This record gives sequence, structure tokens and C-alpha cells, in this order.
Amino acid sequence: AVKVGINGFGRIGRNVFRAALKNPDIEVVAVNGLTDANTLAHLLKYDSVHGRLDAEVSVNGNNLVVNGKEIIVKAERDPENLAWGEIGVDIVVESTGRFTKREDAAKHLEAGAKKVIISAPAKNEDITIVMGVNQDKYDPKAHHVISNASCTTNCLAPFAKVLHEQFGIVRGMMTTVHSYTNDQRILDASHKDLRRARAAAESIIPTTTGAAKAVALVLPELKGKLNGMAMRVPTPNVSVVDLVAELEKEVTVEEVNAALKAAAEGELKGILAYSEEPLVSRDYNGSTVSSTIDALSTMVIDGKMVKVVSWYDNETGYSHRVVDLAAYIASKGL
Amino acid sequence: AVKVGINGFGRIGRNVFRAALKNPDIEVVAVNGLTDANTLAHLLKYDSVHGRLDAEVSVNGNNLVVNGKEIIVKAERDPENLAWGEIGVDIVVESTGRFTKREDAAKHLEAGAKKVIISAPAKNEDITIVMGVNQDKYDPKAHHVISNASCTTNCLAPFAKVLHEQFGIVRGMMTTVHSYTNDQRILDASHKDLRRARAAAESIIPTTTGAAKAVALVLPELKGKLNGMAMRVPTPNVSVVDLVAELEKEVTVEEVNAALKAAAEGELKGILAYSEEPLVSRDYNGSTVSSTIDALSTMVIDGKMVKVVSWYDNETGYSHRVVDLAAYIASKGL
Amino acid sequence: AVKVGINGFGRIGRNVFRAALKNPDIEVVAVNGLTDANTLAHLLKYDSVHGRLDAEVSVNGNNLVVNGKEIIVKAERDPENLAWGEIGVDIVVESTGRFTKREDAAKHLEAGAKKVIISAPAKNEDITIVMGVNQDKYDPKAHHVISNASCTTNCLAPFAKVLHEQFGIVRGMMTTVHSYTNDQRILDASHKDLRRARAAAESIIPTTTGAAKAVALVLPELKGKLNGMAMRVPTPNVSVVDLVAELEKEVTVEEVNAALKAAAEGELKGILAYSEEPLVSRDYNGSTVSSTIDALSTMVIDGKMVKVVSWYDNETGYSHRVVDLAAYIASKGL
Amino acid sequence: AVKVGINGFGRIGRNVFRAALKNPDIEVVAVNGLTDANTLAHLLKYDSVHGRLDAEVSVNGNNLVVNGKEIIVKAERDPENLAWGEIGVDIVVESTGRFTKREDAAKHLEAGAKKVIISAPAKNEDITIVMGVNQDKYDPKAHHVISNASCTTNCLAPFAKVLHEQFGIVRGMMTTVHSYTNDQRILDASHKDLRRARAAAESIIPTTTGAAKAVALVLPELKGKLNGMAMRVPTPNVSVVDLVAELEKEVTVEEVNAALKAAAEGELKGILAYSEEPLVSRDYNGSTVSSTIDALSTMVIDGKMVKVVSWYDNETGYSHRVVDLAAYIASKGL
Ligand SMILES: NC(=O)c1ccc[n+]([C@@H]2O[C@H](COP(=O)([O-])OP(=O)(O)OC[C@H]3O[C@@H](n4cnc5c(N)ncnc54)[C@H](O)[C@@H]3O)[C@@H](O)[C@H]2O)c1
Ligand SMILES: NC(=O)c1ccc[n+]([C@@H]2O[C@H](COP(=O)([O-])OP(=O)(O)OC[C@H]3O[C@@H](n4cnc5c(N)ncnc54)[C@H](O)[C@@H]3O)[C@@H](O)[C@H]2O)c1
Ligand SMILES: NC(=O)c1ccc[n+]([C@@H]2O[C@H](COP(=O)([O-])OP(=O)(O)OC[C@H]3O[C@@H](n4cnc5c(N)ncnc54)[C@H](O)[C@@H]3O)[C@@H](O)[C@H]2O)c1
Ligand SMILES: NC(=O)c1ccc[n+]([C@@H]2O[C@H](COP(=O)([O-])OP(=O)(O)OC[C@H]3O[C@@H](n4cnc5c(N)ncnc54)[C@H](O)[C@@H]3O)[C@@H](O)[C@H]2O)c1
Repeated sequence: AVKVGINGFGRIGRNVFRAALKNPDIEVVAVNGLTDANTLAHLLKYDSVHGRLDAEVSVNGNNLVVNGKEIIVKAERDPENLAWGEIGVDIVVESTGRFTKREDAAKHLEAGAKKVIISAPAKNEDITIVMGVNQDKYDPKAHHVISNASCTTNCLAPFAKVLHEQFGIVRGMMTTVHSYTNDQRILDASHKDLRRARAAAESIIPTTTGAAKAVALVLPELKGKLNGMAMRVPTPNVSVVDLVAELEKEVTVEEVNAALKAAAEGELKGILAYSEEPLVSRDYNGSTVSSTIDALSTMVIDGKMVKVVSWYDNETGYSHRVVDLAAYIASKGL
Repeated sequence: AVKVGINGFGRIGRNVFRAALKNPDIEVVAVNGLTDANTLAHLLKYDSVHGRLDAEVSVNGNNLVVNGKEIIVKAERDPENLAWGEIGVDIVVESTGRFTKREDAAKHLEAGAKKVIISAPAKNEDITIVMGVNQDKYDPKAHHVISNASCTTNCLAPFAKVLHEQFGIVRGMMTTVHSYTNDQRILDASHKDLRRARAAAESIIPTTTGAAKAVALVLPELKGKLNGMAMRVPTPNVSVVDLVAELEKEVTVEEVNAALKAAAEGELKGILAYSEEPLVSRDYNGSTVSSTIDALSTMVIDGKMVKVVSWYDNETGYSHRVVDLAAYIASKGL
Repeated sequence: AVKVGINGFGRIGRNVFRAALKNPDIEVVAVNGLTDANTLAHLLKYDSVHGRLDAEVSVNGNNLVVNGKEIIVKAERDPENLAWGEIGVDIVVESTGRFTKREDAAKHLEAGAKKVIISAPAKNEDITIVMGVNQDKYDPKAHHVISNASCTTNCLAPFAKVLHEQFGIVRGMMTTVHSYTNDQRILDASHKDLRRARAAAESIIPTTTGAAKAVALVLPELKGKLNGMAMRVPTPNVSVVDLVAELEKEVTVEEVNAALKAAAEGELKGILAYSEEPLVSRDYNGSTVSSTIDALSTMVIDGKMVKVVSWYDNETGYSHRVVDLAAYIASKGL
Repeated sequence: AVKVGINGFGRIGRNVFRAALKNPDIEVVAVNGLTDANTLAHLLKYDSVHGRLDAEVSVNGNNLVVNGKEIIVKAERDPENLAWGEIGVDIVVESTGRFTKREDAAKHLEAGAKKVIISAPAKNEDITIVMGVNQDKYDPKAHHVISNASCTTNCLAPFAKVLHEQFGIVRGMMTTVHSYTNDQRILDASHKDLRRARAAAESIIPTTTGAAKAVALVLPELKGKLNGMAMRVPTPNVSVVDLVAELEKEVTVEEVNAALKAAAEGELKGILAYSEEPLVSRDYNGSTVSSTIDALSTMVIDGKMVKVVSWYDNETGYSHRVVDLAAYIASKGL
């Protein structure tokens, strides 16, 4: 229904595309990339992590054709030149990684679009949303440049929401054992971050994350109560959050796991899942939820310090929330 | 001086050997595997993780020859048939992973050996020692079957001891992001642990660890205060401990780090180390210390909750401690 | 209709089961594995390479319940005590890798099975068959212990036949760049093959193969004409055969590719495949055919020497052939 | 004594530096890299593939200090502005991979350098040199812009020479099972070559190589007689050349190997090596020769079709050859 345009046809850009194909409410009519249609059609058809796309893909001139629909393929390095308005695009997904500042992201609006969803933490954005935690704070009038936050923040926020409301989080540290991303290096090569400068598939690479501090933008109550780090490991996709926290009310594994299970079956259904199976990272590849509690790993010490471990396919889960936010925004009035 | 024999020439058995070539106090006189000397020689000479052994290694008859020294090669499934006494073996490193219970390890004593060091967490052992922490508890008269604990416990106990004495741990949780071991499966196969049954090099595998609570054996004061889990990831060697503890005092990163830095250059020298460089797992391959604090990762919330991350070569560090333990015990009198 | 029993529920045994779920002509009624039903049900449901089973799996007592049908689980180490005839088993897929010699494979016949299909090269078998190549040489009266050859031979024979019938192979060499299998070690440990003894996911490991010479069994004319080797690399599944041969006729890349494409759409349809896309191994994980020509890699020098490269998912393609054989056998008259 | 400058401080640049430390004839006095002195010292100190550098590496101002010797650090995107002349730099190693046409490389000479060695195949270079094969064709007057060829070409030419001079090569094919390099993608992303566009550590990736044809540049009698392909696989370093050739003279496995062993011990000593041990790729990491014959893999069919497999550390072997070339050139007067 609502026309959408994607800027930056990379891992997130192509994954939001795949997720958007089976969504009746949105319609991607134009993509922007810094490469030819043929290369784009090839990368969309074949995926090393997600397999072949369940649709017929072809190239008509400089345009792609997916399941009969022709997709306009642009090659504008400068956002203000995209001309979204002329082709009817109401919402633009900004996933290049270059326009995270509201100043830069707003150019899409100069170009004619009505709303911009930055697929990453932003700077000066009108609002940051985490489907399931604060999408209710969205106002169609005061918010145009929106951030969907990071994949880590999307996994952590839903369950921190439940533990906090139910027992009260006093403070806590987190660690995400994350698969490698395109921001790293294949072999030792220059990087602003000396850890990420190192061969990705060869080591356990400790790095920084702002996802912990970022939860506060969606859960104000937790401001100053959380912090954490990342550890990038040799897997191509799927990551896990490991939260250790001091609760206010004394709990038991039994209690904690029931509260999460209840939320997964009720309120947060679709966003938070609950598992009592002893699965591993490969098993989570392709899951569309943002967070899945590994129930078998939940533990407590002295009734007040808990450990909760949650899985998340960083590409697929996040891509589904971008598509979800877009459909939610459209419903709010475009 | 002390003549040592090794039961089970595997990853740990072979590294204990390599570590022993160094210490002149000890002398390996025989090894027992379940294969021919030719195979043992090769595996000793070429290592996929630590490189070629720098020494003259050959096969003489059915014995190993390393830098002129003939090493006896046995192939006894039953330790009761090892006859250590015949060949004068004073101490035996039990590294098969099959005889961790007092009932099986003791067979080495029955065969003529004076002391047994179990290269793993044991059962019904006279004592469990972690060098740098409780070797002082060693009684030559009473202790004959001694456990050298696990690679993780050897990493954790040393710095936890320092945080406890200095600030007092109220309670804490840990996660060890661990390289895979021979205990896992190369491709999906049967295993007592359904997590470890999965292809080791393809996923992040949550698995339990007893190392956290096994700390109370060496630092009794900490019984019931710590707990934790493990996560096996696609790397052949080197692991990291991630400890989040609730302290009794208010501290700063500068304080916590200054404490760990003081211990490393002082009392725990050679066992505990301190690092301010932003390194990755491959950089600690070959590290002989037990624990190396990653200063750059030290974090604190409310001045009470702390995050300390420490590295350890699981094969090298651990194997050096076995050799250390063997020379200490020997010095106490055999 | 036909009742099949699988001996050894490993990588090949489980995939054969999966493939069989498709075929209604066959019906797997019993499996034998040296583990409990619960572990078999887990390993069957979650696969690190092939994903989750698209079927409802559960355990009822000591049995497997899959899609309502109850599968009998056995735990007999000795084939003699399997009593296949007691349970109606007509065909037995021998996939343990321990009974490839006639003396052991036949024990199934003696236990009541009418036919045995060995999922690997055999010794003293009645006939070695590669579907599409020589299945017509199957005499239901004379043949009871049948070998289905190796995954490699299965990949090479269908197109080696075509190149030969059309151009005539003088002599040729082949190398298969193969994924690692459960026969290798995760870390340096004992093995009869000192190459396969090394850390699987860390090196390119040359090893031997009999596939090249084994083509002679299904294509008698090529005896003494081919030979080859293997190179095990750090990928979990999917391999590729690289053939270099001298031909009788002087050809061109279009001629060679045209003949290979023709067979793909004709005689060898379903067994041999043709591809002109620039794909990679991960793209072939899941392919049911035995061989797929990477057309873009075909090369010729002097018009007489040719290079052909063919892909094969060593687990899926082979397991589909096993089920294809079981079905062809049943139809011939059991 | 011959002052050398390295243009481009990556895998080859840093490795030429390390090799250079062991050479008496040359002395690296300056390095141009598009990054700060701090980042370069870190990347030079810690290598994920070759380990820690055994030398004191520090940074004084914008310069590097390695074992008391200071190195000038530059950050010039444009070669013309490097001013090699002002600092006594005679030879310049061009290892950026950007300036391979004689036209671009020559900018170095304009900037004061006297000689340029391109660490890669070039376009219009004055001469291409494979040490041990044709360095005698170098002329100090007429050749100023020299190409050192590719790592694959340096591995193949030394033994191609021996096989040709000894038995006569009619024609042949080769495949190099090659480790990945910085030209590949961490995760599916754009690239000229759609195969190198795919996640490097996840698949067996076929690709093209001009190494076979390039042998004709240094071995003219071999023009149009060889061709081949490459296959990138999940290993960070060490590669192997698989050569299948039709010989002129009838031979035997023994003659071929005795021939390669002889060259290894004689004329090609230092360039070609001979191994009768069943090793794996990790065992060749750090190897300084250009090519090591895996003797156990030599195969012959109809006494005419041979197969030789040779190992090469694409970074170390090649880097040493660059240092040898630079020193060879220097001995010829500058
Ligand atoms: N990779 C993940 O796991 C993940 C998950 C959640 C969020 N993100 C965020 O998504 C964004 C993109 O990340 P990714 O991982 O998909 O990376 P990627 O490198 O695969 O995607 C970037 C794409 O944008 C394109 N591009 C860059 N600048 C452009 C420009 N100026 N004009 C047009 N196209 C441009 C690039 O060519 C590329 O195709 C980042 O902000 C990232 O942090 C990544
Ligand atoms: N590898 C590590 O990181 C590590 C670290 C610390 C402690 N450990 C412990 O050390 C033990 C050995 O572990 P590993 O990782 O070296 O494994 P491994 O599999 O490499 O070593 C086991 C060796 O013992 C041999 N063996 C088995 N039974 C034997 C017998 N009955 N008699 C003689 N030899 C026999 C096996 O063939 C193998 O060679 C385990 O208990 C393990 O928990 C391992
Ligand atoms: N995996 C492939 O790529 C592939 C392809 C073609 C042929 N093969 C052949 O398939 C056979 C199986 O190979 P795999 O890769 O599946 O191995 P695998 O190790 O995964 O499975 C073999 C199974 O046999 C079981 N087993 C062992 N002894 C048994 C016994 N006596 N009775 C019952 N069960 C027993 C084991 O528990 C194991 O689960 C081998 O002969 C192999 O050569 C493998
Ligand atoms: N990687 C190997 O195994 C290998 C082996 C033999 C030959 N080569 C060749 O050597 C060359 C370098 O390859 P590499 O593997 O070192 O890759 P790399 O990416 O590690 O090295 C390239 C370096 O040059 C720098 N650079 C780029 N433009 C520059 C410029 N304009 N001025 C100054 N510095 C610049 C880059 O920042 C980078 O550090 C290539 O041509 C490659 O084909 C590579």
C-alpha cells in the first residue's frame, strides 16, 4: 500500500527487502545503491547466510523486477538528489550507514519523502523506537526522522522491560557475543577501532557497544542503570545478549522464567519468544523475533542477582522490526 | 630431578610436555597414549595451534627421542597396569579425561607412583590446587591425588581473590567465551550434552561450567557467592572470562585496575598479568600466565557493580601450571 | 510401501531419513543408533547445516514418533541381533561406516533383511551402483549386498560418462576440494591418516580418495585411465570435483558445455545438472542432484585438454541417491 | 645499505618489512600508508597470522622506531608528492595494489626513487621477475619498473621450470586452493567479481587466475601451454598449487620426485623445497621458500600425465622474494 524506498542496498537493505515482500501494507518501489542493477539482482537472489530468495528476480534495463513488479534502481551518492517525491515514495529506509545525523537524514525529506527510518542508532533524531517497548510514543506530527535503534538494543529492551516492571532492575552489566559484521576486517587492516582492525574470523574480538546505554532512550527509568560491551566472534550471523542484573525483589529461576514466558505469550508476542530447548546459534538463523529467552540458561544468586541470556538473528530480526515500524507509521497517517 | 610420566598424550598431555622441556627441575621419562610412537612423535612435532616443536624429535625402537633423551612409550588402557614403580616415575599427570574420580586416579598410586596430578576438576581428591591461590594448603603427608582444577577456574580464582581481599565480592556471575575443545563434535553427533553435540566451528554454543562454584574449593570464603556459564565459539584456542561482581565497597575503574595491576607485578607475578593494549584472542596464543586482565574493558556502575574481563591460553597457561604444581609438590618432599 | 531400516543414524543416516520423508514409495520403519531415542529425536529435529526438520518429531517410550508414524529405535551394536525380518524391514541402509565389508554387511540379510545398501565403498559386495550410470546392471536375483559408492564417485561418474561417450577420455586426473566430515578431528589427535589427524577447521588438508579409481566399477572402460586426490577444507558441507583430462577428439568450451548441458536435460536429468551462474558452495547446500557443472569454469588447451568443475552437496545429493536406489531396487522385485 | 621505501603498508607491505629486518643488504627507511604512525606500529607489532613481532616497536612523534632505527612515516595518497629523493630512497616497493600500470608506478621515480618493484603482476612494466627462474634477464640500465609477479606465479614457475627442462611439458592445467585475501568480502557485498562478492570464510569460492598464463612471461618456452583457476577457501593464509601436466617424456612417480628433490637441493635451493612429510597448510605458515613440493602427492597416469602439488605461504614466501629481488637489484649497481 504505502510506497517505500530503501537507501543503501547492503545486508540490512537487502534483508528489509526480503522481509517486505511478504508484508501487505508496505511496497518497495525504489532502491538506491552505488552499483549496477545486475550486481544488485545477484546479491538479492543469492545469500550466503539466508539462501536463495523465494521469488523470481530479474533485471529490466537498469531496473530490477521482483515477482512481476519493476523496482526503480537509483545511483545517487547524494540523498537530496533521490527525488522520492516524484515517484510517490512516502517512507524511506536509510541503511547506508552514512546518514545517521538528523541533518543528513533530513535530506530525503528535501527530496520529497514524508518519513525517514534510520536503520541504526542516530544523532538528533526526532525519536528512537523499539517495537514492543515504546512505539506508542510515536506522534505523526512531531516525528519525521526516526531511528529503529540497534539490533542489540532491540534484543535487550523487550526483556529488560519485563524484568524491570516485574522485579525492578537496580543495576546491571551486559555482554553481547555477536557475529561479525561488514564493519570489520577480513585480514589485519586499518580501522578507527584497533580491535576491529583484526581478522574477523580468526579471533574473539572484544569491542564497544552503546546498546546498553541506548535502552534508556526507550526505557527512561533505566537511565544510568545499565552498561555493557561486545565480543565479536567467528560466526557470520546470529548473536546473543548476556545480562547480569541486581533485582529489587528476591526471585527464583522459576519466577523469572515464568514472567518472561508470560510476556512472550501475551503482550510481547512476536517480539519476545521463550525457549526451553538446548539450541545453538545456527538454530536461530532466520528467526523474525527480536529476542528469544534461552530459559535453560536463566540463573540466580542470593535471590537478587540474575542472569538472562537471549538470542537474536541480527539481520533477520532487526529487518522485520524496520518493516514493522514502517507499517505502524503508515497506519498513523501519512 | 623429579621424574614425571604422562597418562594421555592429548592436547593437554602434549603441551604439558612442551611446557616441561623448559623446566629443568622436572623430567618426563615416559608417556602413555593409545597409539604408536610414530603417531605420537608426529603430533608432538607438528601442532596446528602452537607450531612446530623446536627440538630434535625422533623414534627409537618404540620409544621417543627428544634432544637426546629417550622417553618410554606405553599403550595401557588400564592404569592399574602402568608399572610406574618399575621405571621410577615419581609423579603422574593424569590427562586422559577418563580418570577424574579418586577410584580411577588412585590406580596410579597402586602402580608405583608417589603422587597424581589430575589435569581437570576431580572427584574425591585429596586436594584441589590453583597455583598462586592455595598451594600453601598442600600437605605432602596427606595429599597424594591432587586436582589442578580447570583452565577457567585457574583464570578466575587469581583475580577474584584480589577483588575479594581488596573490596569484597558480595556475589557475582561469569561467562567464559571459550574456544572449542576435543570434547565437542566436528559435525552434529551424539553427546551427553546436546549443546556440545552440534558442529563446534559453526555456532555459538552455550554450555554449563562448574568453574564458577569450583572457586570455593580454593577461596572457601566465596562459597555460594559466584556462578556462571560457558559459551564455546569457533576458535581453536584462547578463552576469556567475563566477571560481573557486586562489591562491598565503592570503587572506580582506576581503583579496580590499580589493584589488579599491583597484584600482577607483585604477589601474583607470573600467574596474573595486566594489559592496557586493545588486543584480540590470537594475540594471547602462547601466553603462559594463568590470567591476563584486559584493563581497557574494566567497567563500573554505581561504583558497586564491576565488570572484569581476563584472557587465558587454555592449553598453554594451564599446562605451565601443571608443570609448576609438579615442581612445587616435588620440592615439598616425595 | 517398502519398509526401510537404517543402521547408524549419523550425518548420512539422518539425511537419508529426511530425503525419505519425501518419497511415499518407501517408508522408514526402524533406525538403530548407539544412543537413546531422545538424543536421536534432537539430532533429527535440529541440524546445524540443513536446518530444522519440517516435521513434528517426538519420543514415545523408546520410540520416535514423526508425523504420527512411530519409528522403532534400536540400540544393537551387533548387526546379528537386529532381527530386521521380525519387524518387516525389507531393505537396510547400512550407514555406520563400520560394516562396509561383505562379511559384516551380510549379517543384516541373516537377521531377516532382503537387501542391504551400503552408504559407502564396499568390499566383496554383489554390485556397486551409481544411479544414472549403471543401475541397469542390477540383477535382483543375484544382487543382495549393494554398495552405493562414495559421494565423490557419485559426482564424477555421471559427467565422466558423458565426456567419454561423446569425446573419449584418454586419461585424466581429479582433485575434490571437500568439506570436512566426522572422520576428521576438531583438534590434533590420533588418526590412521596423519593428515586427517589435524584440526579440521584450521587447514587445507590433502588426503587420498579412491573415487577416481572407483569410477571403473560403474564405467569399466575407464579402468586404469583416471586417478585423483582430495583436499579437505574448513567448510561443513558441499564439495566440488575438479577434473582435468585428455580427450580423443579436439573440442572447444562450447562443445564440451553443450554436451554436458544436453545430458543435464536428457538422460541424466535429476542426476547431472548444468549452471551458468557464478555461484559459490554455500549456494549448493541443499541440492538433491548428484553433480552440477559450473559451466563458467570449463577450460580447454590445445583443444585436447579439458577442465570441468562440478559441485555436489555431499550429504543431500548422496542421501537422495540412496533413497532413489532403495526405490529402484524395490520395483525390480524384492 | 640500499635504502628502501614501502608504498602501501598492508599484508604485503608489513610482511616485506618483517622480512627486511632479517636482510643485511637493504634497509627500509620510510613507509607510506594512509594512516597514523600509531595505527601502523600496532598493526606491525601484532599479526593475527604471524604473531607478535620480536623487536621493539615504538613511535616517536610521527615516526616509527624499530630496534633503535627510526622510520619516516608518510601519508601521501598521490605518489608524485612522496619525495623519495630527499630522503635517500633508492628502491621503492609498490604494494598498494593501485599503481600497477608502468605509468602510475613511474611517479615514484619522478619523486626521486631510482627503481620500483611492484608486489603484483603489472601492466607495461619493464620486466617481470620470478627469482630463481629469470632474474638473470634484469638489466640495470633498461629496467627501472619491475614486477615481481603474483604469489601463485612464484610458486608454480620454479617447479614448472624443472618439469619442463627435465621431461618437457606439452600442456597442463592448475588450480590453486588459495587462502582468502583483503580483496574479498566479509559478508555478501559488491565487487567486480561476483564470486569474490560472497562471504569469504563461508564458502569454497571459484575464481579466475592469470598465474598460469603469466608463467610464459618468465618461461617463454611455456607460452600458451598452461592455464588454470583459483579457488578461495576459508583459511587466512597459506595456499597450494595443484598442477596436472601432460609430459613429453615417459616418467614415473620416482623420477619426478627425484628430479624436484635434486633442484631443491641444488640450483633452486632457497626457492624450491622438498617435503616427504604428510603436513597440512598451518604447517607452512611462516615458510620463506616460494614453493615446497608435497612429495607424497605426486601421481602419474599412463607414464605421461603427472600431478604435482606445491605449498606456499602467499604472504611470507612472496615477501621474502621481494626482499631478495630488491637486494639482487642493488648488487647490480644503482
Ligand atoms: N549488519 C547487521 O547485523 C546490522 C544490524 C542492525 C543494524 N545495522 C546497521 O545497518 C546499517 C547498514 O549496515 P549493514 O550491516 O547492512 O551494512 P552493509 O555494508 O552491508 O550495507 C551498506 C550498504 O549501503 C550502501 N551505501 C553506502 N553509502 C551509500 C550512499 N551514500 N548511497 C547509496 N548507497 C550507499 C553500501 O554500498 C552498502 O550496500 C548500518 O548503520 C548498521 O550499523 C547492521
Ligand atoms: N584442552 C583444554 O583446553 C583443557 C584444559 C584444561 C583441562 N583439560 C582437561 O584435560 C583432560 C584432557 O583434555 P584434552 O583437551 O587434552 O583432550 P584430548 O582428547 O586431546 O586428550 C585425551 C588423550 O587421552 C587419550 N586417552 C584416552 N584414554 C586413554 C587411556 N585410557 N589411556 C591412555 N590414554 C588415553 C586420548 O586418546 C587422547 O590422546 C580432560 O579431562 C580435560 O577437561 C582440557
Ligand atoms: N557424510 C558424508 O559426506 C558421506 C557421504 C557418502 C558416504 N559417507 C559414508 O556414510 C557412512 C556414514 O558417514 P557419516 O558422515 O554419516 O558418519 P557419522 O559418524 O555422522 O554417522 C555414523 C553413525 O553410525 C553410528 N554407529 C557406529 N557404529 C554403529 C553400530 N555398530 N551400530 C549402529 N550404529 C553405529 C554412529 O553413532 C554414527 O552416528 C560412512 O561409511 C561414510 O563413509 C559419508
Ligand atoms: N595478500 C597476499 O597474499 C598477496 C600476495 C602477493 C601479492 N599481493 C599483492 O600485493 C598488493 C597488496 O595486497 P595486500 O594483500 O597487501 O592488501 P592490503 O589491503 O593489506 O594492502 C594494501 C594497502 O595499501 C594501502 N594504500 C591504498 N592506497 C594507497 C595509496 N594510494 N597510497 C598509499 N597507500 C595506499 C591500503 O590502505 C592498504 O594498507 C596487491 O596488488 C596484491 O595483489 C597480495
